[PDB]
Amino acid sequence: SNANPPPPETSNPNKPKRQTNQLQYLLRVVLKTLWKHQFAWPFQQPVDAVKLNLPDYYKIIKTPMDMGTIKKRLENNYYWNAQECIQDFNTMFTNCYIYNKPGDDIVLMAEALEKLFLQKINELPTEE
Ligand SMILES: Cc1sc2c(c1Cc1ccccc1)COCc1nnc(C)n1-2
Repeated sequence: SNANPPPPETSNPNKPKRQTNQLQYLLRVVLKTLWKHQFAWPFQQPVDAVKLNLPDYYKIIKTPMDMGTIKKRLENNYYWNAQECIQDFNTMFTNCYIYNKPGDDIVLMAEALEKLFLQKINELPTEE
């Protein structure tokens, strides 16, 4: 839809790429575990503001992010470091908290994914 923005970048041949043990941990452990969570489905693809009748969404959220985009960035090696990927997850959670009312169902769902995310990120291995 023309009323939805293009998705966040997932392919850019000019951007340097690098595989790190931390990035492998983010795909194998963090993304894998969050993706199967009962509350993951609203976060598995960009917010479709047209379909969901949220016409102001992209007037408020200027740095959209979702796990579908993160999954593509991890599987198609878009990142140089783990911090870029962790920032994407944090952007996804923050966008949800900014747009929605505290205590809304979608906020409780993002909070459950973030609690699981924090448990996994505290165990982030050191580089090798
Ligand atoms: C499919 C989506 S994606 C989404 C929402 C829905 C519908 C919905 C409603 C209640 C419970 C679960 C899902 C609803 O809140 C707006 C919003 N802000 N960030 C996100 C992600 N969303």
